Amino acid sequence: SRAEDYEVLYTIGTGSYGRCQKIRRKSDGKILVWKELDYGSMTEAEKQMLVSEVNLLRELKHPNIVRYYDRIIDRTNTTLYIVMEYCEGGDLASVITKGTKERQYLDEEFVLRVMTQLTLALKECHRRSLHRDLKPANVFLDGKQNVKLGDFGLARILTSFAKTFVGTPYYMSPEQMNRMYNEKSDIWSLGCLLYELCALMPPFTAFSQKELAGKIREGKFRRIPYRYSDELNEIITRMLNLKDYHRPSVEEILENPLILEHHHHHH
Ligand SMILES: Nc1ncnc2c1ncn2[C@@H]1O[C@H](COP(=O)(O)OP(=O)(O)O)[C@@H](O)[C@H]1O
Ligand SMILES: [Mg+2]
Repeated sequence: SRAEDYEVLYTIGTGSYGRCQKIRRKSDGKILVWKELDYGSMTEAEKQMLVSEVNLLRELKHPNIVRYYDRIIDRTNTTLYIVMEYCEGGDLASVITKGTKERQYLDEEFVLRVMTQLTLALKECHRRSLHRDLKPANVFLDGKQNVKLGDFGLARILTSFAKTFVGTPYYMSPEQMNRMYNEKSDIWSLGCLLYELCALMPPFTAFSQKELAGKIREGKFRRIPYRYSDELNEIITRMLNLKDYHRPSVEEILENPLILEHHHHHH
């Protein structure tokens, strides 16, 4: 819990609220990341919210959720560093982009790993209920074929106008579009992600929000590519049902004959 306990190796990327940097823990040489948060402009009330939210982050321990390790205050630069597990495989948005550029669809086995492991991450989120975001850019891969749901973003729970505005809400469920808790809405979002992993495009595309909402409400989309099994297409399609009560529960997903031990985590 001191900055001097770690050495920054390099900046992985700049997020909406600060840099994510690869770091090395001096005690044992463990490779981790930290995320920078500038709290200099925050009120006491906002900082109190931040404290409560960091503590909730610390409570989520699951093989399929990016692990929280530490928090560091650099009072001199009013910077809070949140230390977390490093995921060497990077994010799924990059995986999708790679598939598109290299003109190569992803293995069904990979899609099954994501479905299995993210469903389990969601199961844990539901048990604890908690902001979560299933977009590909927030799902990560380690070096052992494990899939981890990334942190929501402390500042994000708290720039937030910029991308809440500009961005297109590809994964928003029909019911959340009418009015924002519903665990079946997470299943819809999972369906969108899995669909995009298969098709390399989301199930509903549009250039405007109005157009997108129209498509979402109609609930129609192309079949995922034919290289993917009818069984996989079936389950993704069920997750994209207009009726929340027709979408499979976490339990129903995991009972699917597609899902086997090897699709789960192995550390
Ligand atoms: N645990 C992690 N392991 C490896 N890379 C990460 C991790 N978390 C975020 N990244 C990467 O760091 C960069 C910044 O992302 P992030 O810090 O999550 O901010 P934002 O949510 O605003 O995009 C992105 O390239 C992202 O893929
Ligand atoms: Mg993030």
